[PDB]
Amino acid sequence: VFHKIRNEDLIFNESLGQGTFTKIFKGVRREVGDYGQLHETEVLLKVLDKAHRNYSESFFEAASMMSKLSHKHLVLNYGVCVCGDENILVQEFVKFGSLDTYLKKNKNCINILWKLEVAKQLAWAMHFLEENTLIHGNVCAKNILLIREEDRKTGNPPFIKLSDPGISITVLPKDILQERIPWVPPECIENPKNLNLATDKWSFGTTLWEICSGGDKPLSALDSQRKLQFYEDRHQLPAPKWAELANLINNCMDYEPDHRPSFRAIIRDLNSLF
Ligand SMILES: *S(O)(O)Oc1cccc(C(=O)n2nc(Nc3ccc(S(N)(=O)=O)cc3)nc2N)c1
Repeated sequence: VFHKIRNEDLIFNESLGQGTFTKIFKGVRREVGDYGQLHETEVLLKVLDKAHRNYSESFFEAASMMSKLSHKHLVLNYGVCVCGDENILVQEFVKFGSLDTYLKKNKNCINILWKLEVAKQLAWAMHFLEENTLIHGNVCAKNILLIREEDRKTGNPPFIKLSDPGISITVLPKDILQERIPWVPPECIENPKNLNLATDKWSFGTTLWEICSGGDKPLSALDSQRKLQFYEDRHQLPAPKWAELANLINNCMDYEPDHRPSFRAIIRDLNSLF
């Protein structure tokens, strides 16, 4: 199901961070490309923790489901490595990394048309998954990767890709799900079996908030318990200073899952502004 990649062809380099029960490294893979030519291609290496090996089922399924579909806005997986005592995903290395760190580093420089253009690309990706009834389950700005920046010469827009969702929130512990508030929908915080395509409409709304809030994290100042009570009080995220998308955020973040707008209608609202 996954292309098998040789240990000897994978050189692990610098730590780039970590996700849920994973460590992330920038890497180097030696490979025969097209025409027989040998390449040294940089790769991203996602290693499942040596202590949480029980989650390997979901870990690789999440990369597997995305990999079965091919789309310009979904990150490419090259495969796994036959290491034995390790579980390593070999994924495409995106030049500029996660969108949330990028938005911090350019707070006072991303204008509204940049945020709009990134929102349309993400909504296009989500609509694609929706047509295929594939649930992502972890839509956030950390899982958005910037392939290219705005070519202020050609006025060329930024291009983004959506990374894999990682271990499902259906098997992950509550504490993890409660720290993922307000990306994890209230219904999944009440019962993780509520994971549905509507979950991705809620998380897209929270991502749109992050894209409009210069790398700021929603409910960061709130501890797990207070975040849990934010949902019990049916509260809504504060409107971003750049409030050109606050209505779409509130419409996508509807406490009633079946009232959440389709990605087709979201794209139409995104195209109506400007
Ligand atoms: S999550 O899994 O914690 O989010 C996450 C963390 C690290 C890497 C990735 C990821 O999927 N990915 N990142 C890159 N490229 C990249 C480029 C530059 C940096 S930086 N700012 O630290 O210099 C980081 C990462 N490519 C991929 N596939 C997800």
